[PDB]
Amino acid sequence: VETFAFQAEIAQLMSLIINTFYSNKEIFLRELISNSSDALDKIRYESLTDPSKLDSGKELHINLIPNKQDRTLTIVDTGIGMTKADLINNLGTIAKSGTKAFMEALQAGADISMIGQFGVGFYSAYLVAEKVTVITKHNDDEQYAWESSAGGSFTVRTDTGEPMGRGTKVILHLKEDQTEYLEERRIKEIVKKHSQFIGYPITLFVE
Ligand SMILES: Nc1nc2c3c(F)cccc3nc(Cc3ccc4c(c3)OCO4)n2n1
Repeated sequence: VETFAFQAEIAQLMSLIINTFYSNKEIFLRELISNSSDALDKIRYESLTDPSKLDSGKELHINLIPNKQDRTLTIVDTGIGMTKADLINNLGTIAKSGTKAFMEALQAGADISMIGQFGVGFYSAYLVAEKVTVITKHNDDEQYAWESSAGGSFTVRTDTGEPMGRGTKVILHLKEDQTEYLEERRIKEIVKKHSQFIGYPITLFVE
């Protein structure tokens, strides 16, 4: 297990998301589905010039998996997936300029729901999750598990769980008072409201 410090700017973003009073938390789901859609567009596009990039799986989809026993909501996609370099360096680089833009917008009168427009919607997971684990596999790299409970650090390890083929699983370890996002009716409401035109099938698993 390797431990890394977030850049100060990303840490500050995560603290803002965790600390600001903001009742409209449900938007986290829209943001992670949008992230999945983006990742799926990428593999779909790349597969047009190189069909063998789909040898790791042809199905392009998003699954939403609630688990009351574990108190987790998992968003799974079969998108392009993330490399170790993404996890350690690249995502952070993109997040830095986005965080700065988002911060300035917020002071100008924007709200937290506009986070996605700045390319840092992933961190909205921390509206509802005390801990986020991300399992991811890109065609050019190994399966990795990224994990953070914020506090300024994240971990990366090689994953030895079930091999996933290709894509990303975002596992939300929900805060004690945010278990509404495990309820079938609540998840369906949120998807219908914010994600109804996503261009990939979204399957909400039942318990
Ligand atoms: N599902 C999914 N696939 C991608 C992704 C991807 F598949 C390729 C490149 C970048 C990506 N960025 C994100 C957003 C993201 C940002 C920061 C993160 C993260 C995911 O996981 C750990 O830190 N996602 N989310």
